[PDB]
Amino acid sequence: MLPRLICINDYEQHAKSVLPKSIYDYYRSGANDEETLADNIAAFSRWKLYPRMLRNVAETDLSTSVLGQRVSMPICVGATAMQRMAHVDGELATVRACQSLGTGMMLSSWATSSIEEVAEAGPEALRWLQLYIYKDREVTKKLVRQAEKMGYKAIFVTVDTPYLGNRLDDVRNRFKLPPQLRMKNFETSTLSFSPEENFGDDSGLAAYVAKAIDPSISWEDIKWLRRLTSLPIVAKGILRGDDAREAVKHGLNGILVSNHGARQLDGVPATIDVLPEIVEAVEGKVEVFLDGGVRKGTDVLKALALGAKAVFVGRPIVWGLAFQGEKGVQDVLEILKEEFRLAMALSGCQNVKVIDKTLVRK
Amino acid sequence: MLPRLICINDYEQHAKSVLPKSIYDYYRSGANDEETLADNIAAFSRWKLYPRMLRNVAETDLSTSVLGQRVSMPICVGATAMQRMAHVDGELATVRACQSLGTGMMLSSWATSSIEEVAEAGPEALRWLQLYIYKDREVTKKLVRQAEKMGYKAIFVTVDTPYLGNRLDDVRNRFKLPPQLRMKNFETSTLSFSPEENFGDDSGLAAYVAKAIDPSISWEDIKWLRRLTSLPIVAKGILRGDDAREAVKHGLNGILVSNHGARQLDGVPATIDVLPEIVEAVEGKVEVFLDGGVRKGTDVLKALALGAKAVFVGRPIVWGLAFQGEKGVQDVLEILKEEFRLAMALSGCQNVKVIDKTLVRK
Amino acid sequence: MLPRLICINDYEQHAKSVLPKSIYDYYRSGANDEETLADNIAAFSRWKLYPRMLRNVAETDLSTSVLGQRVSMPICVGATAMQRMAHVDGELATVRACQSLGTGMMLSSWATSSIEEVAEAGPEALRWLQLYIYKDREVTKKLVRQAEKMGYKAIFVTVDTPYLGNRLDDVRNRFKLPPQLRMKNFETSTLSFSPEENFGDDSGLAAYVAKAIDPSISWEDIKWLRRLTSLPIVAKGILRGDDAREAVKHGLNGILVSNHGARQLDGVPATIDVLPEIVEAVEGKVEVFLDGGVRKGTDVLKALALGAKAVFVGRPIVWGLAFQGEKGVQDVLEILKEEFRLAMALSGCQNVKVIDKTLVRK
Amino acid sequence: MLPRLICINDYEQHAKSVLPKSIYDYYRSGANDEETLADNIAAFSRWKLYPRMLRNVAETDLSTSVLGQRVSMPICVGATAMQRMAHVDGELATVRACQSLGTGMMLSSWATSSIEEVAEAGPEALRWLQLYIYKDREVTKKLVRQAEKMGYKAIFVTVDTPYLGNRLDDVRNRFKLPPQLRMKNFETSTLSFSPEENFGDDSGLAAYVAKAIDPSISWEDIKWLRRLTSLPIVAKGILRGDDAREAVKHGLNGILVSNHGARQLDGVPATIDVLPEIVEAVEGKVEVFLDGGVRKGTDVLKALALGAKAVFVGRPIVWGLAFQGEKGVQDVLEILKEEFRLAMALSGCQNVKVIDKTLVRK
Ligand SMILES: Cc1cc2nc3c(=O)[nH]c(=O)nc-3n(C[C@H](O)[C@H](O)[C@H](O)COP(=O)(O)O)c2cc1C
Ligand SMILES: Cc1cc2nc3c(=O)[nH]c(=O)nc-3n(C[C@H](O)[C@H](O)[C@H](O)COP(=O)(O)O)c2cc1C
Ligand SMILES: Cc1cc2nc3c(=O)[nH]c(=O)nc-3n(C[C@H](O)[C@H](O)[C@H](O)COP(=O)(O)O)c2cc1C
Ligand SMILES: Cc1cc2nc3c(=O)[nH]c(=O)nc-3n(C[C@H](O)[C@H](O)[C@H](O)COP(=O)(O)O)c2cc1C
Repeated sequence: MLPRLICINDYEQHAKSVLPKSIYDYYRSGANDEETLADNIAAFSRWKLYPRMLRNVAETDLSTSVLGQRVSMPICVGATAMQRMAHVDGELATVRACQSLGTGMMLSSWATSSIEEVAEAGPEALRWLQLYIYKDREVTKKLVRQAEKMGYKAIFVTVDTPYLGNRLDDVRNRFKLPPQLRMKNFETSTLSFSPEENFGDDSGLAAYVAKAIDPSISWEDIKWLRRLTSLPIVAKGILRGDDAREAVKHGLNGILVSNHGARQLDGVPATIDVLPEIVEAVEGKVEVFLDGGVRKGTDVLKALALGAKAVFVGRPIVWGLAFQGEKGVQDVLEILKEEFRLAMALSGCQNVKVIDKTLVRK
Repeated sequence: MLPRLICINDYEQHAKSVLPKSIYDYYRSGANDEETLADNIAAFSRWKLYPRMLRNVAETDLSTSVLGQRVSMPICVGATAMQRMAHVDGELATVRACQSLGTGMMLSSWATSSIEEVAEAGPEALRWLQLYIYKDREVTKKLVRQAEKMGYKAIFVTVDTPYLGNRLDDVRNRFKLPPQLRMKNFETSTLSFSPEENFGDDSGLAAYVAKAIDPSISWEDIKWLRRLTSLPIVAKGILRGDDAREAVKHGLNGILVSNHGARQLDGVPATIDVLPEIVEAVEGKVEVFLDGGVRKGTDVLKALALGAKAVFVGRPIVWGLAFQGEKGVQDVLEILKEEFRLAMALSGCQNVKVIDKTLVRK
Repeated sequence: MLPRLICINDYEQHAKSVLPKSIYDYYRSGANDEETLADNIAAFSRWKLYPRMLRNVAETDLSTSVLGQRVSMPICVGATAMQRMAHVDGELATVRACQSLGTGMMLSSWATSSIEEVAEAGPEALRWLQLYIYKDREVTKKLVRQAEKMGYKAIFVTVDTPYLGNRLDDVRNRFKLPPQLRMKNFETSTLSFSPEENFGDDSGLAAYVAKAIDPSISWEDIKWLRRLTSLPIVAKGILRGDDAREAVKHGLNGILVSNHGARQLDGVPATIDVLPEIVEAVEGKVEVFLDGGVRKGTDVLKALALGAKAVFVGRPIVWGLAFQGEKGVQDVLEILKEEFRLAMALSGCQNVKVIDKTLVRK
Repeated sequence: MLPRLICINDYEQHAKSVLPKSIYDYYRSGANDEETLADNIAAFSRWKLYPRMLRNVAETDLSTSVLGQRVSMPICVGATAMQRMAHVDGELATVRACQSLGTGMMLSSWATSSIEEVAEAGPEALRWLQLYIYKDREVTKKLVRQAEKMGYKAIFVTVDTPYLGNRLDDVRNRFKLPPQLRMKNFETSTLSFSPEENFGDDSGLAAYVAKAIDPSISWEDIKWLRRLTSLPIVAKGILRGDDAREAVKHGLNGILVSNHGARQLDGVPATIDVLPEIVEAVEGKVEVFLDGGVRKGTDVLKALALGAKAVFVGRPIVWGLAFQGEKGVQDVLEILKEEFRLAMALSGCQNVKVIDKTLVRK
């Protein structure tokens, strides 16, 4: 009769009921037959928890740090493009909620709000820029320079998207932005993903990527980026230990173990399953983060037990927006925070420093 | 047309048909997505039986002992709170059925009948008290002293509930006691869980626990309890071998391998799967019991084969109450007894002493 | 519109459509939650075939022998009680079909036709008696002596039924014989399972067994039987290697690896899964047979690859009867024969002697 | 409203909607309970991809070679009988599409178009003949000689069909050719599979095979074929390493790891699962190919990672025909090509030579 939403799945169900089909499908979809999409969630269930009893959990402290900046909890907002499709306030709502929670927001290069607009809305929020390497390196450099100028604290360079994955619903729906919206970090019709522009007869976004994003990028482009900015840089989308070691060798400052929300290559493993290999490979030299399939407090606990410093959430944030903008994002983050606090307490962990590998077994 | 209930699942189906939704949901629920709830049952199915033929099973003897007290069968009633929601006679019905069967009843601290009332109803019944450590240690001590005075033979201290688990239906339903009922071991409105008292806008019971139950408890509180009473004490809710060894070191007299009916931390293993680790860890120094998912005679057989002295049943007892009070509990216990007798006979076991590890393989 | 039944599953579907519910349920059921019933079939699917190509399979020879008697195929009829419930001609139809096919029939002690009647109907058929050890050993001896006199060639002594398993539908349905039928090997109202006799308020057959069948039997009773008859004796219902070795030590002549069609102890392994252990344990000293879940030619092939001499089929035969008596049983046996011939041919096997362990992998 | 078919599964769904039931069922079916049919697809999903990032995939080159002949992609058309049932133009449509794509077509001996007709329609297409060994070796020789004369570049001799598998729908439907069609490589009523000819009361095709195809063939017949033609010969239908080694010893030039689209012996492994054993067994001495269950670009990638030179597709081609003849086949091949290109790019592979075993893990 009146929404009573008490877990992240409830927010998704609500979002499906209120969003236009093409928009819900864009946000929900994975690549191809969505094998990895299912596995990102199923894999968490296979990792079992071995809680310690009688540890004194009256005072739980969820605080930690990400690349040297304190956060209230090891749960941060990951980059999700074009948030104004979910709610009129989009990324401005999201950053305000992050400011309230004391956690960080990773801003998409494909945001429907500019780097500057987001900084103005959340001046005291911890903010990072997710970067795509455009064919036009002057565009790419401008994004980085604006992030520096506007008080962003890291670059998350996405390394798994030389081309866009094939999301079948987006092809069926001929996905494009609603008429009033643009990718607001760009000036030209092409780069702003104008829905009045020719992006072919399939997914508009796949065509956008083919036109705008450089499929040639290599470790040499990582060298270029490392020279361009002194900001911390995290490689986002690494799934192999050898690639993780290469990122460390290139002077990067973190790895975000990610399969892009299962939206790129289908049939890759779940992120929680590859996380241990990556943690082992980097030998403590950089922080390792995870995204993909985080929906519950126990997911966060499992990721930290396997050596992630923090996790990022994608889709849950857009479901929060779809419910009630800033307040909805606040709600989703508070649910995750409280579920994580309870999971910590019930497993005997007073703080994030005592979350150890003995807590989990596959 | 007329109930013909011949197995425990039939009693649950009947209970669902007659109980108010909020009450059925409270009794049925597990925590969060109920992964462990499903696994407590599924795990029993993965343990396969290797029966011996031609052993002479004309005389089966199901009798055993629990902490030195003889019982008619290795199947005992576990603590389930607030039984008068299922049937007007609640815990008084349950204890009378246990008296008839010759098995033991573990009484919840959160019973809708007092320690004294239950003793008066079942004077010759084997009875134990399940204890929660209240913030108020005077309350806690009074519970123990009353159990001693009223002829209870052990304390089962619950160690997995510093806070209540998150049972989604109880949040949705805003679970609370029916207006005529109270937790009858307590005098004050707060501690008696009065449904006229302010227990917030979510699960009333979760708020009750946050107000009443001490999240700080540690092994030091176990030391306090061990000094307080000379009764046998069993640690209820242990899932790790290291914790089991610590319980032995603290002078406790048993371990009840339990995930709290899958109602606390979701994603812990099934109790039948962790039982072998715990049996190995305690090296025969104390009795080890199991609860969680026992529905059939073969479940009992599997638990004993893996080294449990006895098992406890939770939900089946409340379904018995929902059917027909004392008679219904009697029925459920008799079904379990007869199923266990048949399973013993068909596997070549004349008595519980010959139920060996070679009977099972995972 | 008109039955077109081309595989064993089709015969079952037809049987369900024409038989009274209580009769279909009696024949179909397994014990308790029917975990083993499902597994008897599922386990065959997990054993994969590794066919050899280009072996010359123009001439396939399915013939073999069972306990020294030639059969046309390694597929024989297992004991299924009370066949006249499925078709007026019951066991007489079955034995005539076996005579036509050139395979053997194992006659139930609980047949609705006498040992003599079956011999008269199928004088040239290979016939064996399945024996239950009655409390009354004079009854038991009479069965054996009649089998000897009437040209039966072996005794299959059932060793897994000290009591009947708990088949839930039979309890719900209060299973008993139709009014015109009896267990025709017995004279008295009790032993003939008269439906006019008091067999309690649950399954009539469970009560019959409790009254008639001896739960005390042991290896000493096997010694008695071995002394009583010089006929070959097969132990039916062995699931453990140690028991198989004991059967060999007692001078028995075969083992039928059987979980009684999953009708006795639920949660035992599938017969195809325990067959290798039993074959290994007996070291070629006696023939090993399998029943349980055989529905297709590839099931037969898998069993022989893992070292069974022959398989027995239970339920498929009664579905044949339900369709069209003798002709229906003939049809089912011919389908199994042809499926087995094709499976042999496609796997490169010209005869049963070349069916080797390399053909299968789990 | 109007077909929008964007993946191979969409083409199948369309085909089911437009084809007569008997024709769709013939094309779709596997043998018996279709366990292998399901597994051919499911097995691909169990092999997980481990993509390399930042490799420079701006220029992807899909080209390779098959038995010394260049192809545009490692995706070729496998033999599927009687294609004119799907579309009036049948095999002529298929060969024209292959010519356009720059890939090869394997022509069925049971084609509804002659060897010569197909050569005339696709003179510049890479074409191979799939050969069945007929009882009549003069027929068999004529097929080979015509393939030689008409510019076919290899013989794929099918070695897994001494008899036809039992496809239940074909039995139910009494499958036969539509009245206007014939197997056009043959002159006589029997060998042309005339639907006016007596092929029994079950599957017409099973009876055709029993009459026409030689179940006696052995390695001696492979010796005969190797002497008959200097064309490259591939053994099609090998599932064992020992058989693969024998094919190499007989001077054959390739192995097509195939379970005949799961249409012959049911319960054999998926082809992707046996491929590694076969690749290892032949020690690089001949090319190894795969068919069975290829539906997506990632399937192609997985097969090449495990050492296949190329894959063949069966059913997808007939669904293309059912949609729109030549254009439909073109569409299906272009979808597979583009999916494969994207999978290569997202996994860091610029060309087929760098697709390595480290890309996959089961
Ligand atoms: C709707 C949507 C949009 C996304 N947009 C971007 C993006 O612009 N840049 C990027 O690097 N990753 C993007 N991602 C990937 C996310 O940063 C993140 O890896 C993913 O959402 C994590 O999985 P989850 O949705 O299961 O939490 C997107 C994911 C989704 C679901
Ligand atoms: C409705 C319900 C109420 C319970 N109340 C208590 C309680 O008051 N104290 C306690 O220590 N455990 C309690 N438990 C946990 C049980 O003692 C026991 O661990 C659990 O019921 C065993 O699993 P089963 O229900 O599958 O048999 C409760 C469980 C249920 C289902
Ligand atoms: C309806 C039915 C009746 C049976 N009756 C007997 C019996 O009288 N004696 C016996 O030893 N086994 C009996 N069995 C067990 C069978 O001999 C055999 O072990 C079983 O049917 C094999 O499994 P299947 O039905 O999957 O082929 C019976 C099984 C069924 C299904
Ligand atoms: C409808 C159909 C007809 C076929 N006809 C032949 C044939 O005539 N000769 C042959 O060697 N294989 C034949 N096959 C097997 C295919 O060559 C190939 O092994 C199989 O289709 C591959 O699996 P897929 O359909 O999953 O791609 C046929 C398969 C199908 C589905």
